[PDB]
Amino acid sequence: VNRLCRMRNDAKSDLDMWRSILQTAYHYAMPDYNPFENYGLAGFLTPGQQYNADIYDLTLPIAHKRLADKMLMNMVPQGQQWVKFTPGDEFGEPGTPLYQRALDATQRMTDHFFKIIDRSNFYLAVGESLQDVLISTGIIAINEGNRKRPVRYEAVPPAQVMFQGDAEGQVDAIFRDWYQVRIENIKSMWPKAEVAKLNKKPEDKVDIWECAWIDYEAPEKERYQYVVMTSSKDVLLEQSNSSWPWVVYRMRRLTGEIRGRGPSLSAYPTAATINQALEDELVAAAFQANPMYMAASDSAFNQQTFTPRPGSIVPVQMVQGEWPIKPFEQSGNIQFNALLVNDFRQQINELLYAFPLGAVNSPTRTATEAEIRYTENLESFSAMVPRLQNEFFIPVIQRTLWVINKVLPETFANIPDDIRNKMISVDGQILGLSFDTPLMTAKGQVKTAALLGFYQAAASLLGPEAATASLDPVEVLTNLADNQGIDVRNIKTREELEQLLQAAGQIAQQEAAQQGVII
Amino acid sequence: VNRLCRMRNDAKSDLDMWRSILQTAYHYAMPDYNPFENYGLAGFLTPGQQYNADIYDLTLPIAHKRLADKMLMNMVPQGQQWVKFTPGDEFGEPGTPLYQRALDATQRMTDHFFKIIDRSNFYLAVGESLQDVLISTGIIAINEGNRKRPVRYEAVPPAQVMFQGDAEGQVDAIFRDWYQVRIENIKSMWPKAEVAKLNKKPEDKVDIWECAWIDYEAPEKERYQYVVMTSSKDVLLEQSNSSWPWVVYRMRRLTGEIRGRGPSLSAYPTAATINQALEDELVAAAFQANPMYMAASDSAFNQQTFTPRPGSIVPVQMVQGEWPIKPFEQSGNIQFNALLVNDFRQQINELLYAFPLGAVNSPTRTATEAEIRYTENLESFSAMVPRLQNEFFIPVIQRTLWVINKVLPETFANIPDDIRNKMISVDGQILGLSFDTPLMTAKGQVKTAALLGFYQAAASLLGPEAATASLDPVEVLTNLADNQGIDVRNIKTREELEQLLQAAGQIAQQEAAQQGVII
Amino acid sequence: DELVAAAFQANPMYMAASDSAFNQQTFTPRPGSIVPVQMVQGEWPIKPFEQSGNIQFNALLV
Repeated sequence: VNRLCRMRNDAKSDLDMWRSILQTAYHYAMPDYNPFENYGLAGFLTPGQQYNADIYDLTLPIAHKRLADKMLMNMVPQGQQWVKFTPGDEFGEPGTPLYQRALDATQRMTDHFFKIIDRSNFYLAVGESLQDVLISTGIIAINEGNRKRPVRYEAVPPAQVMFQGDAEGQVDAIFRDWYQVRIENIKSMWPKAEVAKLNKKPEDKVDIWECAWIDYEAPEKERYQYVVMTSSKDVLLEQSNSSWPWVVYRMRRLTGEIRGRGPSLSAYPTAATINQALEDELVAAAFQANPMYMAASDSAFNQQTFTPRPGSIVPVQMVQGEWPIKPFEQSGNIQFNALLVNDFRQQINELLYAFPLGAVNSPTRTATEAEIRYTENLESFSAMVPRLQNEFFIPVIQRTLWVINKVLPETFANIPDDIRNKMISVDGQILGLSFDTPLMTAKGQVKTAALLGFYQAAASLLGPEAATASLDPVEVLTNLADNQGIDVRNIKTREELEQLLQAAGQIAQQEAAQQGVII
Repeated sequence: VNRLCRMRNDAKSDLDMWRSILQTAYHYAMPDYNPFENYGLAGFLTPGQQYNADIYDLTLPIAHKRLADKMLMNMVPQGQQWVKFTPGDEFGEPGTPLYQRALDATQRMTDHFFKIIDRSNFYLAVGESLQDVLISTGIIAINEGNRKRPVRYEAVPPAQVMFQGDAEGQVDAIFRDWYQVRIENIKSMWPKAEVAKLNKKPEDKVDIWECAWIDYEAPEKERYQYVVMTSSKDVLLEQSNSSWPWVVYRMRRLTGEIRGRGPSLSAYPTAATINQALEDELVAAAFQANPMYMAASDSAFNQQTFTPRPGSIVPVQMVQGEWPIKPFEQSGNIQFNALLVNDFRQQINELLYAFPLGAVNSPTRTATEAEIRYTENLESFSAMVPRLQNEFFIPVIQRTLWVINKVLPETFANIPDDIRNKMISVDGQILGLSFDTPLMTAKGQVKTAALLGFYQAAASLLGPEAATASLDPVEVLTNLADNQGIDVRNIKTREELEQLLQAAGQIAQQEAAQQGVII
Repeated sequence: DELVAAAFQANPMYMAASDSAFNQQTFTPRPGSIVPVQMVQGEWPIKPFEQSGNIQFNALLV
């Protein structure tokens, strides 16, 4: 426990050193959803507070939101099967009869896995965490539920978590703060917590510390030490599991830091300059755009009897002493200010892969400078994204299967415990993963296209009935099905195909025998 | 009751903290439909008041209404089947004969479910709640009716409900205030209320509190406590069901707050500047656009005999004392004001996915510079919406089925109570859901396209009669029907298909035997 | 350099003998407003801050 507090205090000091830059970056990118506001209290103490009044320019907030939405649709397209379970290395080479039966089972698992995820709040939680990772770091908590909602997802605010990192930059200890949680609420989030020892009514509030760390001198099943306690060091729950609830995202990382640095953090100094420029324009327009006058005194005409009517004569003291009344002097270089603002806006847009051809008031471009500029923006965006698939979503899938095992133990029943742990931990031994996103097309269309290209050349030189004869039809059928990602149940097994092939051989032997030809 | 008053007073304090920003945000977005006006009473005290006289710029109100309308047609397109009931996990893997009979029943349930919804005020209530969620929070009440109108929907004004939140931001207590309800009205809304004990004539008005909260230490069927009482603490109804009437919507949420923050809330500071700029232009135009004159006195000409006809001579004292009569001096920079207004208008439009090509008098560009910008806005809109499907409408469907069971108990008759409750709760155990919206096309067309692509490759290498022979036709037919979302009754059952296939084999044997070939 | 220049070349600024040429605390920026201004102080009238430089030159090298 004393060691826990030393780790928590060290992780708390790191967060304090990040507060200044992260609060500023969030302010210019997501002013209304800034979790670092009010020194991390956000809306806990004073809800309904105004935050975005001094954000005059919305270029960065708009581009930041659209980039996060775009990443969500291209990485985990909702209503699509963007990941597949495949047989692991223990089942041998693909295409064998034994591998085919395992492939059928993993296709069933993939269908059931997505039915669970599609009815959860997975996409709501991922979308919020992606907006966090564009600035520094996203955190997703995956927790057990009940038979009605087996899996609960949540985007943990970055201002309420603290980290300890290992030498390689990976996270090996997480501390999450819960502010003023009711006692009755504690039992629902942590069913096995010991709340009786606190001796409090089921409406009192208490601060909760949810701690976890990697125990290096422990076996795999005890690797993650999990503790729930109060701010007065009253331990409510202690556990040791093979995983912890959280997954931590970084797009890019400066060495020696655990929290990342995303493109929206690179943009905020530019946003700060733009907002200052627009604020000056609003101040200037009040006395430069409006008709105003200079005189010795404002009594040059009577404001109360002033009559703004067509044809009206206004009594005016046209000269007062030495000075006549004149229009307020025009000053400044309005165009200069709205040349820097436009230039800096486009840098933000290019930095965040947004608005490939300017704003609405942009110069005209034909099908030449618009199609190319569109594909230039699209190609660069599609180059950044796919490398983040394994970092972001493989740990999420592994933790989801672990939760499903805990909440629905029947799903992994009648299985030896040794292979059950390997199966739940999707590592490629017994169960593997294969992502299918709009960026990484299929990897199997290439194999099929090469096979079709070979046949066209072969049939051009030797004709059909010779190119087809120089083929292993059972192997070709099985490989075409795997290349296309087809359901195994839709095609006959290898043994059925071999029996069919042998029968076709006898049919041709009898057919040829009736024409005097012996094969 | 003493605990109820503490909970309600806490929830009221949160609402009072939100009143200032929400009344301001509703003013610039929906000035005529602001529920926070007159300290929440709105039109209950004084109907027919003017609210929008000081809204000079309609950019935000137009974009706000169009976005809410656009979300309605893309999430729940009226006159279409935007959700389907499917068999739950208890029925096993899809495609089996037992699953196929459950699928026929759920398809019948879907048709009947939409007949009830299509004749109710569902779409009217959802459309109004979507306008509320674009600012902070939408609330929909789903109440029991009679056999003529089984389900009643209502968009609850956000200024008349109060919330208590759990530690994860979910609502776990709702308090709705009813202002000056007649006694005869109480019995129609809550049929089993004890109105007789009040000893009042059926025309007196009484304030009503409609309270509900989650009882954490209670079983599933008693989880939601529901109390109706008067403002003088006179309990009229007490219940404990498995659900409560309301569903609460948030698009985005700042941590620590229960009410959300939507894009229209992010836009109102910009709208405030635009409105202030336009008000100045209106003030300026009255004495800058109109022809006015400055002189020592308005007696420079006789206004009563002034004759404005062509060729007329007007007697004018062209000089009075030292000062001649001259046009009222022009001042200001009109173009400056109409450069900020247009710039801020487009930011509002981009923030709310409205008017990709700008206003009517826009700098028109070529076709491609317009088609690309149109697809930029459509793609960004189609990314935000789908993640809100489960948050908004799954609880609505579950509560609708609960009301249907209560009002029409014969619909779930001859069903064991254990499975009846699991069926009413559409949680994926016995009954699941599947959405079909213009944003998520089918998820089954991908499976069919892969199957068709595999067959084209197989028939290219091996020809027809060989690609077809290497198929499980019964499985193919059943999976094609499921992928297309087709009605099960339109196709023969698996046993009928297998009998047909067996007969087709016998036909082939006899026809081959007549040619001297034995299969 | 452009950012430094814009703060006093793009914004409307004025030169005078003293910043007491008008009262910043009671300055009223509304349409039709008359601002009391000491239009000449001693020998020097109040005038817009003098424009200088060649903005186009800088945004030709960049």
